[PDB]
Amino acid sequence: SAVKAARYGKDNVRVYKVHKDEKTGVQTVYEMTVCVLLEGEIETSYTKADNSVIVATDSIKNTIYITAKQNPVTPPELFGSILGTHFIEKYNHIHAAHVNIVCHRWTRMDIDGKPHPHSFIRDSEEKRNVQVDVVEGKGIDIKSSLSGLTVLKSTNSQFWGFLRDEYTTLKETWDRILSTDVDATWQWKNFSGLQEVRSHVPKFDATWATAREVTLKTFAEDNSASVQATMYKMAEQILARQQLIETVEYSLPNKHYFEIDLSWHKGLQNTGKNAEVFAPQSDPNGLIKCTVGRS
Amino acid sequence: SAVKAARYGKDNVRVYKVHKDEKTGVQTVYEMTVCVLLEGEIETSYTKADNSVIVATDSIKNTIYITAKQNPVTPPELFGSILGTHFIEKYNHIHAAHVNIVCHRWTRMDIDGKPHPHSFIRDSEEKRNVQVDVVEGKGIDIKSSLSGLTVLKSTNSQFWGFLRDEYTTLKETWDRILSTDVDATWQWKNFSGLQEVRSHVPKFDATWATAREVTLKTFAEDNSASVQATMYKMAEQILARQQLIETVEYSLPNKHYFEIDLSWHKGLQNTGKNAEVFAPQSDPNGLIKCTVGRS
Amino acid sequence: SAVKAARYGKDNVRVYKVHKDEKTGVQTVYEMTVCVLLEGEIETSYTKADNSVIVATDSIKNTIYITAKQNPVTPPELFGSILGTHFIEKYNHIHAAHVNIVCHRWTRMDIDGKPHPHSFIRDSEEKRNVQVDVVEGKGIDIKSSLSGLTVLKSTNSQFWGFLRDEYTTLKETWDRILSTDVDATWQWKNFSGLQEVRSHVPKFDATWATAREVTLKTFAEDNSASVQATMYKMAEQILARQQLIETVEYSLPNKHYFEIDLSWHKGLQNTGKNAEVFAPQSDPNGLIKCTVGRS
Amino acid sequence: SAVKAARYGKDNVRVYKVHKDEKTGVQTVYEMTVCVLLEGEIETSYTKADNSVIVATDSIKNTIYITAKQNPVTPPELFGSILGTHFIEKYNHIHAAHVNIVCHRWTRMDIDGKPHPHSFIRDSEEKRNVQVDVVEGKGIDIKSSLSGLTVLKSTNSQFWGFLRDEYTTLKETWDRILSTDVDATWQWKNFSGLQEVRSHVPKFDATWATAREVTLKTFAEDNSASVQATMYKMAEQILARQQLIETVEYSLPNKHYFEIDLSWHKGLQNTGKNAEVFAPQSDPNGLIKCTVGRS
Ligand code: NA
Ligand code: NA
Ligand code: NA
Ligand code: NA
Repeated sequence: SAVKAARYGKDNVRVYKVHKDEKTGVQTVYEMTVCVLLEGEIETSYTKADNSVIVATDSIKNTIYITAKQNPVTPPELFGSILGTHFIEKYNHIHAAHVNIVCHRWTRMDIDGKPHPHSFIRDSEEKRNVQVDVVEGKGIDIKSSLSGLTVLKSTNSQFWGFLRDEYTTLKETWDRILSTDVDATWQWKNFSGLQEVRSHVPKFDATWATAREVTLKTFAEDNSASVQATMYKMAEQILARQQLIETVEYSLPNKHYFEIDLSWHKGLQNTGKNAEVFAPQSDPNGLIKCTVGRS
Repeated sequence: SAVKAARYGKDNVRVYKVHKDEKTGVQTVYEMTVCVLLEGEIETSYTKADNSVIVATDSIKNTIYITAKQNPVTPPELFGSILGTHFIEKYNHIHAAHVNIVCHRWTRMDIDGKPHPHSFIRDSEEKRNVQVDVVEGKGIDIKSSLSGLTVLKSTNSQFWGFLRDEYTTLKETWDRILSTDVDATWQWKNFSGLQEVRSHVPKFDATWATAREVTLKTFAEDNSASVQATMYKMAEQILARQQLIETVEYSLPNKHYFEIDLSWHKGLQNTGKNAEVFAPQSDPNGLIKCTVGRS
Repeated sequence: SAVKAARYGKDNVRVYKVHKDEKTGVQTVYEMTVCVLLEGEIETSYTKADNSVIVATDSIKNTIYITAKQNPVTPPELFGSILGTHFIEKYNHIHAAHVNIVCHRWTRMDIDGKPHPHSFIRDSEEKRNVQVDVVEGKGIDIKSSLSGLTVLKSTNSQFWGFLRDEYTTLKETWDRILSTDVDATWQWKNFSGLQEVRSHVPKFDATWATAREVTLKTFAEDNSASVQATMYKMAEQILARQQLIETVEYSLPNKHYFEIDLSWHKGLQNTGKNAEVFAPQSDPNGLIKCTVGRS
Repeated sequence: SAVKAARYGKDNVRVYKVHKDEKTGVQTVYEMTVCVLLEGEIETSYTKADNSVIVATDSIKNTIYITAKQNPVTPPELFGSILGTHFIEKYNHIHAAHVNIVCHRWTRMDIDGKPHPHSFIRDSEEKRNVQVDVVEGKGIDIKSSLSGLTVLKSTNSQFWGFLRDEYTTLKETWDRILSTDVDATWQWKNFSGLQEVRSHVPKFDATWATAREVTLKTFAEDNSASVQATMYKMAEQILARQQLIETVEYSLPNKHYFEIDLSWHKGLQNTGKNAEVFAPQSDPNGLIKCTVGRS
């Protein structure tokens, strides 16, 4: 046998960082979960019990905290690039570092209509994520995303005109509920290294904001012909607004809300135009994906 | 042997309801998860395979949907009282109905600074709950709560002066992070039946709002001596602002954020006043509870 | 306002212990999650920021580990009684200790038909639990349980003869799938203190084994008239076999498996006696409970 | 813009199937969760609201149940190949089907030492999985796996000799706990179509059994130099025992169990050779991966 691929490191590293403005008293907090996986000339740790090539995963953990102490942790695209670059430069035999960061929300509280200097609320489990691949000789590849954005519209979704054959029982509809959990990813042009990532730092938060804005507005305003058609509209606009993005990926479940026929009970009318009470379905769910790039 | 207690019913009943304003086009959605458990003269279903006393749990499910079709589902205190009252009045041998409702957030979206008529976002997993116990001959007992409200303050928490003996290693501190997931419950005076619950309908949403407001403001503004002292302040104010509440209960985890000593690395200073990077601890956690009532 | 009830402590304390037999080389492992909550003359920590009455929850944590170091952690009824007794005896102002223990499975591996001296597998998420309430002047109250025991029978469950009215749509059946997750609790006679708990130590593992055995055999062999009737049979036998148990509680979900009518497709017959493919339902679910005691 | 990739279908489809032996009364049950995602000439559903190219995901659901009714659901490699082949043959414009199946355990109960004909227990959350990619013109690519296999050894794990620099604090050890959740995948040689998959049907269950056996025995018997070295041993043996496998992948977390220094308390000795009580760490965790193929 032979090792064909190998990577190893530390997962689920929870990190908090606070910034304290000494002049204003305003504090700002950041919280993330980090994974770093290394690749390189490490195959002998697998085949020959040669631990000399292993940067201990506990040391990877230490390095995450030390890097957060010495560097900004925002935007996460930059933090991840700094972290990944560290491993490939520090260790001659480590040739790639794969950095995944999940950013958790801590939104400043408004108390009596005024922003509080040190109190925060988690307004949802929506995450902002990055996957940063730092590869010696091949620059830095960054995928940015939002996930866990849960939305519902109560009308202005339709689904008709689909293929009908002997496997088909679904009725066409011209008015249904549409609910999903948005997973949206934008893939940046390859960067040649940390300097180039730094040169674009303002674009990371601005593109996250654009993606979020475009997602919500397109979902709210498109009288949707299908999940497929709505998500493509989202992706085309994000590409039109940031030319340093090469592709946009969406992965969207269709979380079904079924009508409930109550006509067996006292002739109760609860379908079609009279539909008021629905049964949300936990499973199964449609799953719709696409990757859109530039023509 | 003998049956000492017995209750049965349907759990995890997901329910959605939409209201459509025909004049304005504005739609409003509600989503909940409901459990109804019945008690009564049902012991022979257990001891003698006498299913004649069983209102099938599938029929309990049907009844939840039918009740939601015919009645408002908000505030949940009212919906639960209507539902529970139905079972004890409909069925001579059913003497208590226990109704648990978890309300899920669907907050109207703001698109370009304007509220959207039919699009909603789940801004957090925070829940609004009720437990309604409808007992023949004993009225309706309602416990209202909020849960899953996750908060953090980055300073203005302290913990010193606690008992110190041979089991103690914790250092006193005058400045620490405090983070918790708030579970707060207010217990109403017994209501004599559905009419009395209806007579107080506006107080249910207003008291939920007060509890939420008081929780957030007290957490943000109290320079906390302990979780115990902060939560008692919250409970006293809620009791002062709604005299139809008899008790307030809080259950608060202390989700620890540990300092990380980095001085072993190049003399890095990351403790005490220099503490910037912390390690959030998934477990264990302090757990602090109290029930406060009127003197 | 006034404090009506208060308890506090440390939750989610994960504990592992190993026993090493020096002569045979055989090692045995135990893993649990522990919660200890204390009550007593602690109200001033809530009302007057008097932390002097607080045994720090970090010290409660230390005490759990120290107690596990110095004492057997099996059976958990004993460990919990030792732990709870410690707090009420050590601290004059602490008058009750509430100890919850969840025991995780580590079953010795069989390698080539022979038991391995130090290798273990988690054969399921089934738990063995205890709730031990140590109350000064009132002895030690122990509730023992098993939970997470997931079972299915593919026939020899029936459900007919239930109440039928205008809310009823369920069809009677004489042959259905029955699947549940068993939560079974046995409540011991009050013990006067640790000596009495110690005097009964062999009965704790033996009664857990009986409960488990009786549950599985009754589920497998009863041609069930209803969940209610089957669970009552289980509880009566456990009471008959351990006279130091005062009550037995079961809480059983009915995890439904729905038939799928495929006759719309090429006249496929998949219902009734031809039922082969089913759709397991994640929600809703029946929930059936009872507490059985001695006549 | 342009669609670069697109796939869509139905996820989280829960399926149960029973086989009833008419002669012996013995019933056997199977339960899985299925995802089917289709690719093909479907881009106009995204770009032009052309739903005519969409095989509705509800119809994909129907097709899963119909296929389970008409075909064996075991081994899952075969079921998945039948299912995927159906879509690419039935629909001219569908050119790939991606089938993921998670198989849930239902192990026959032993009641009084004898196998029960229709009663089953879920002995763990360990899963058996397949990923089957049916691609027109390119055959059928199958990845088989086991996941969720949770194990612990209490000694005969070591970790020393690793790189030590200014980021390193971990102490070398010659005796530690090793615990992991095994995710192991074996990748079959490409099959030219369903006939070739059928020709190998006995090898699917036998190779799953070998992988499981080899994993457990290697974990139990290797005095492990590192997770890397132990997992490579597992993968080499599986490749040696099934020549129709091209690669083996392992993904193994190192779930840490930390020693607890109790010497601050009455000189208690709980480290090194005296280590008896440990604190299992929920996070972070090492994560070690490798893909092994043939030299
Ligand atoms: Na390098
Ligand atoms: Na009644
Ligand atoms: Na005491
Ligand atoms: Na095709």
